[PDB]
Amino acid sequence: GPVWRKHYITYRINNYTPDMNREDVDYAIRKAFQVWSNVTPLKFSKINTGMADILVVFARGAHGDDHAFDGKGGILAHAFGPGSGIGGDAHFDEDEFWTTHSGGTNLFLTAVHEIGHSLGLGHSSDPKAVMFPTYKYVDINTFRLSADDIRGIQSLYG
Ligand SMILES: [Ca+2]
Ligand SMILES: [Ca+2]
Ligand SMILES: [Ca+2]
Ligand SMILES: [Zn+2]
Ligand SMILES: [Zn+2]
Repeated sequence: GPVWRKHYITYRINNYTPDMNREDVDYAIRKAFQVWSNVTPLKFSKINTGMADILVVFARGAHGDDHAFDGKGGILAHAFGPGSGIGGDAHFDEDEFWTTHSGGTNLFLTAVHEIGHSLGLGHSSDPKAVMFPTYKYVDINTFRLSADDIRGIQSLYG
């Protein structure tokens, strides 16, 4: 599968979920990028204008790619592996209730998983990995990538 062949990667938040404070959206996505650059050579920067490598989108139902969201529950978000255009982009189902904590769906945790996909990771069979397909709330202040997450991103980069 695809990997980014460049070290400086950019993202853009396209729009903001009304479920949270704006600064909290900025912080959650910031923090999620840092999870991955802590273990690879990549550097991530937020730009506010023009074409980003990774476009962060809150949308609901059918939203202009071929992967319709399905209302509350089920599919929480999805992301496209490295490549041009929509390659790299990470979309969050606005029909979920995005939060900074354990109520609704923790944006930070979901973003870590989705940027994993933006960077070219698939899913892990290990329930303990963040790349396990099913969403588990863990304390975000003491969150750490599992061994398997680290082996996986490391074999793509670095
Ligand atoms: Ca893109
Ligand atoms: Ca959903
Ligand atoms: Ca929402
Ligand atoms: Zn989408
Ligand atoms: Zn996934």
